[PDB]
Amino acid sequence: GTSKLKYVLQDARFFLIKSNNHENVSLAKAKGVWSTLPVNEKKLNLAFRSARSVILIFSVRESGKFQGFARLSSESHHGGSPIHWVLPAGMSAKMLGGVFKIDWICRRELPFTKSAHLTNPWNEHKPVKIGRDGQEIELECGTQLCLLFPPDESIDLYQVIHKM
Ligand SMILES: C[C@H]1CO[C@H](c2ccccc2Cl)CN1
Repeated sequence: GTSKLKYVLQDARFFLIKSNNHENVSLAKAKGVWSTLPVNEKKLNLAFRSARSVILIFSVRESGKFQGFARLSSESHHGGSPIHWVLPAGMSAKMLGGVFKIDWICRRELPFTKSAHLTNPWNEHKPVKIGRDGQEIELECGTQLCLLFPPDESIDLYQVIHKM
């Protein structure tokens, strides 16, 4: 069913996360973590304190799809187990902010062709697939986008609900 999913998404905030490569999304799906550059780190920490649920919707650049979505379970923190992210050639792990813990809500893909009817008022009413990494997605658009994903029957949202 979709009822527990709708409960988790009620009054949530939503952010578009754009990844350079599938390997980092796979790492995030396996380890339940994400890390971003400091400008987006500050935005996500502010959002985590502001709303009952903060949802990250992931898309790998050039894939034509979203790869799933997850809920922040923590603000960012430093000093944990290091994460072997794939970095751009000139970059170092020291440029990153902290690590956010995340709980996956759906690890299934959604092609952009299925979201063409959804536009984001916070990005000039452009199709929701369009946006820089960290772009906030307005509540109604974000809720409908998450509801378009195929159900992920491997995930039990009972555990997600207890952290709220
Ligand atoms: C999952 C993380 C992995 O590191 C990326 C990065 C690190 C340092 C400089 C530039 C970038 Cl894009 C961002 N996404």
